[PDB]
Amino acid sequence: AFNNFIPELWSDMLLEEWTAQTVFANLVNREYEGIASKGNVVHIAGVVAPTVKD
Amino acid sequence: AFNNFIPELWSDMLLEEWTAQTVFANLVNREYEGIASKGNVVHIAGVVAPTVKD
Repeated sequence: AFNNFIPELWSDMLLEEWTAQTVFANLVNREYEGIASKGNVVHIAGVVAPTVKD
Repeated sequence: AFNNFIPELWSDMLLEEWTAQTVFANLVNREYEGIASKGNVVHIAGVVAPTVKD
């Protein structure tokens, strides 16, 4: 009967592309971001501990 | 002792170039800037004096 008055509909929402879960940026250290607001190298120094004497 | 923990620092101020003071724009006649706001040419016309006859 209704060849002309039953609509086809489009969802107003796009279906997201899946990709993969990202994890590594939460798992590594982020503390050097603050100093790194400028420049192109961060220099990171570590302590050589003083030795224990008898 | 410290090979890695002593920084090198960059000044946050650029040295602006020392450049010559510009003088000639204020020394020459500017009166045509009132007319010359519109076209690509100003015509300036001068009198030729009438000649004295014997």
